[PDB]
Amino acid sequence: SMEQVAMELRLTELTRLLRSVLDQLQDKDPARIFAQPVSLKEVPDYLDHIKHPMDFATMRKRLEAQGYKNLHEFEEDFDLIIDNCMKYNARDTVFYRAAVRLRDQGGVVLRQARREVDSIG
Repeated sequence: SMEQVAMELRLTELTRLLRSVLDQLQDKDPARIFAQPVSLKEVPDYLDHIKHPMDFATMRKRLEAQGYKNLHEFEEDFDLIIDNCMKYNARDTVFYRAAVRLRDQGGVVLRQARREVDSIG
């Protein structure tokens, strides 16, 4: 139908906006602490601690499958990256500290993305 196509065009354009959002958020992690999944070879007990692992590569796979239906779903995954790190790692660690900086700096980017999504429908 013509409606299913129009909807698909909306999803494509959302995917295009979320791709730029993801690139901006990831620049706020220059150390690449959050780039890839925590290795279960190197942290074999991780899943005993963290029930819903997340990272930027896993978000990118979902994004390219147009697996994000709205910005809320995308923010949920970003928030998991931060919140998982801040639980697993102690406050006095480079990992925790990197999450805090990503959270603070990403908030700016996400604040305007929410407006661009409401604005452009």
